[PDB]
Amino acid sequence: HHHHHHMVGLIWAQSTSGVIGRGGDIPWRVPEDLSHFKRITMGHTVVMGRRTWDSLPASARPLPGRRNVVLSRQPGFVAEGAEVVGSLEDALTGPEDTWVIGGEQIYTLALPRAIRCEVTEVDVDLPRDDDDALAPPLDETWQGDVGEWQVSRSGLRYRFHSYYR
Ligand SMILES: NC(=O)c1ccc[n+]([C@@H]2O[C@H](COP(=O)([O-])OP(=O)(O)OC[C@H]3O[C@@H](n4cnc5c(N)ncnc54)[C@H](OP(=O)(O)O)[C@@H]3O)[C@@H](O)[C@H]2O)c1
Ligand SMILES: CCc1nc(N)nc(N)c1OCCCOc1ccccc1CCC(=O)O
Repeated sequence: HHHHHHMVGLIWAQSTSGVIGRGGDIPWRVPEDLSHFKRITMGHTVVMGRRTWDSLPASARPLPGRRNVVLSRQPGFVAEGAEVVGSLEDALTGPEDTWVIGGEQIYTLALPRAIRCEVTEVDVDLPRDDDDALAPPLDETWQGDVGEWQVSRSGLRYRFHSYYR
């Protein structure tokens, strides 16, 4: 069951070790995760920190088919094709389904408001570094399921987790 009144969800991909980002990029190749990310977010509102906006390739700025919302404390930051807001509150003003798409700073900020998480886990040798962007923890309030391990065209093992509360 999926709730549809001010539903806030978080969607991320992470290594088993908990890394979501390094040096400004997502440090692995899983094309099936791009497919999975689009499948969930397409047509919905997407919320993202300024760093994540910067990390997008110009060919996906803004993310097509989604209402793009960008969080920045910088007064007057321009995000062409996206709405820029200065608080988590202004970001989540819409009642339509809204997916927080990263990065770590925004996951940590939106997590008390979220009632769904869609997590890709990637089995990649990626020992965590203090400068990485890291995955948010999931406490015991979450119910959910975990898919089977699959193998990517890139050779990496991955699997999908889906949680809710
Ligand atoms: N694996 C995944 O699923 C995934 C998904 C998305 C991103 N990533 C990776 O994660 C990294 C980015 O994550 P990050 O945590 O470093 O950055 P981030 O969360 O994407 O963005 C950080 C920025 O958000 C703004 N911000 C934060 N809190 C705010 C608040 N309360 N009010 C207003 N604005 C606020 C600030 O922008 P200003 O400095 O402009 O003020 C801050 O610098 C990148 O390497 C990216 O590739 C991975
Ligand atoms: C696809 C990576 C990704 N995967 C999951 N499961 N959750 C995210 N929040 C996420 O990050 C979304 C922001 C970065 O997205 C991209 C990064 C590099 C190339 C293309 C895209 C997205 C393009 C699109 O979705 O249309």
